[PDB]
Amino acid sequence: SVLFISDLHLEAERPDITRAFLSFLDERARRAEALYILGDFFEAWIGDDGMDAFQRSIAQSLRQVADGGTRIYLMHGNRDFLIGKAFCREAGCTLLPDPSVIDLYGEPVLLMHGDSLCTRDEAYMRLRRWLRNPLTLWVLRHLPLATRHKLARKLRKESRAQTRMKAVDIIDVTPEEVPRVMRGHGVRTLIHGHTHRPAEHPLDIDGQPARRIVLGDWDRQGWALEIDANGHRQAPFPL
Ligand SMILES: CCCCCCCCCCC[C@@H](O)CC(=O)N[C@H]1[C@@H](OP(=O)(O)O)O[C@H](CO)[C@@H](O)[C@@H]1OC(=O)C[C@H](O)CCCCCCCCCCC
Ligand SMILES: [Mn+2]
Ligand SMILES: [Mn+2]
Repeated sequence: SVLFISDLHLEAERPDITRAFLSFLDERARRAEALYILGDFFEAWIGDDGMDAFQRSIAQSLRQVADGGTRIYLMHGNRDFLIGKAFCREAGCTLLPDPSVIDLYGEPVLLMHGDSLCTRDEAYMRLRRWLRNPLTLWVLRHLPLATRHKLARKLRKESRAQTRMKAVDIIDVTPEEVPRVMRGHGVRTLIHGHTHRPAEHPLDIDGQPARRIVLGDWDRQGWALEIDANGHRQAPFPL
């Protein structure tokens, strides 16, 4: 089987989430063929050169699972799009670009964090375009570590303020973007996170049934989607 998780937002001051995650690694990821982490794995990331002791311990926990034979794939989210090759080397995982199409039991499956689908949120679309601009990435990595933390705190503050003011349909995926992006990648299945609204959505693409599976966030309970050749199930479990 294969496991999909996202939106853990791991941080030193949420040991309840960390403990649930490590137990999940021991009890389920170790026995899986592969684990996919579809963004927002950490609460924030300023660059691999800024990794703290907590984040290094998480890398070491992933590495134990990777060394056991489980293939681990990590995709950026909007909290942690600065994760790089040094982290993945320590963690024994493979960095997957957003978007990525994988082969899952013979089916092409599209994987994304999900925030790129939130095209009705023009303020966020503008921020994302700036944050991912190579010129922005260039100047950001020239900031001292402490100053990067400052700017990350400022982005979190403004995001918390602004997101509270937005309507639900502004922060969720744009409905018409789903068939558009899925058709472009030639898939009938899309798995993403970001929206913190775990669900499976059936839809039509060109007169054919398709599905969009949304992974749950870990603020109140853990979540995992498990797929094998015979079926799939996403279910929560207590922290
Ligand atoms: C190099 C290291 C330091 C710098 C890089 C650090 C990178 C890590 C920081 C992560 C911040 C991230 O939370 C911002 C973000 O993505 N917010 C959108 C997202 O909310 P999440 O809660 O993150 O899922 O998803 C929400 C739902 O889709 C969406 O609503 C949020 O987006 C916003 O709220 C954005 C606001 O609409 C616009 C904010 C503009 C802020 C500008 C601040 C600086 C201005 C200073 C000018 C003087
Ligand atoms: Mn998230
Ligand atoms: Mn997100």
